[PDB]
Amino acid sequence: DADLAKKNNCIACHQVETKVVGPALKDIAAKYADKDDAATYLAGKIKGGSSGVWGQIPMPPNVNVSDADAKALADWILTLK
Ligand code: HEC
Repeated sequence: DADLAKKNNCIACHQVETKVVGPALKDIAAKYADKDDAATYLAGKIKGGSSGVWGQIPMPPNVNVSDADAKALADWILTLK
């Protein structure tokens, strides 16, 4: 899989097992979006950006993509296992 997050930017710094700027996807998803529907929870951090939640560089305010194309991603993020 992997295509929308790459077509936009999510993957630009979020791989599946490895990471470049921030944390990888297999983790960001298994880190907080691995319990309940955190997808709706952490949805506040994705756009809220991060500063000292991980340790990497501070990510800018990027939610997912645009209107719906953005949500279509949050789905593939909860199914990266
Ligand atoms: C490089 C320019 C990035 C792109 C493109 C995207 N993200 Fe990112 N993200 C990046 C970094 C360096 C970090 C770590 C910040 C830190 O605290 O050290 C992150 C982190 C996240 C997180 C974690 C939020 C948290 O739990 O505090 C999420 C949920 C996240 N990023 C989501 C996300 C999405 C959905 C992106 C595509 C729209 C995306 N990121 C792109 C760097 C980069």
